[PDB]
Amino acid sequence: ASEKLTFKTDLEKLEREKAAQIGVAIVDPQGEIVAGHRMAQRFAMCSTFKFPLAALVFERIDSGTERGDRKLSYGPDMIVEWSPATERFLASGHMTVLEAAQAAVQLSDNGATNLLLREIGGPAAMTQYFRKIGDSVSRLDRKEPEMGDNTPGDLRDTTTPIAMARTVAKVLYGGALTSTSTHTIERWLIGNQTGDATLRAGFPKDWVVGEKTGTCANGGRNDIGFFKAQERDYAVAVYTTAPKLSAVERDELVASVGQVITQLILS
Repeated sequence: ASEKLTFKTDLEKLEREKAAQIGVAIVDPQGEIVAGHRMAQRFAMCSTFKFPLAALVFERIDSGTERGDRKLSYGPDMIVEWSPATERFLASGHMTVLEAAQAAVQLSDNGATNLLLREIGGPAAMTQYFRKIGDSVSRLDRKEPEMGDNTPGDLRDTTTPIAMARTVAKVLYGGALTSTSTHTIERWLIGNQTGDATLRAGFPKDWVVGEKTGTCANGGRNDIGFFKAQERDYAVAVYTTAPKLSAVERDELVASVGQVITQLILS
């Protein structure tokens, strides 16, 4: 109880001093709440939804409705802001399902994300997957980049910290995917290339952590994933809104949230 008070108080100090809102949920492998803050406030998902998108892809591979080596052809029309891998593979004319999903997860490649959306049936199909795994809250309404517009008050393209943390737990620990697909997506999250300065920078160096970042217009900076501490597994979702901070300061904010989480877990 005193440790939960310290957690709440320390997040609220960051919120006040940074003029920010911090949504956090930490859950155990079964989705039981360890701690949280603003945990049922809706926040724009930004690129965090690309982890659930990859889970959907793996579920279709597991079920036989998709193949990982299927070649997805495209032209320059599919290049959107921040498409590093899609741009490199453009001359060849395609990316495979698995190349696109790995680029979506580990580089946050937006063109690769839209290529997968085209293949799985668009935002409506992403939202149906959330519902299938018991998430009645998360919703994808648009493709990249407009799904990240983060207009104040807009419920499109949002989740809550608690819904998303429980979705992470279901995918990683709840048997949603084969052991093969679960291990592959977990290793992708550990090897994510875009999270070195966000949540994992605030965790002890010996914790196994994997995560997916997001950045939205209007000050959105998010990080969702899993960590293993003291032989316990956790799923975590952090959504923040800090319109007046710089990009680097928002990275520091999420890392500070990681430190506050660490202090709770250690205590």
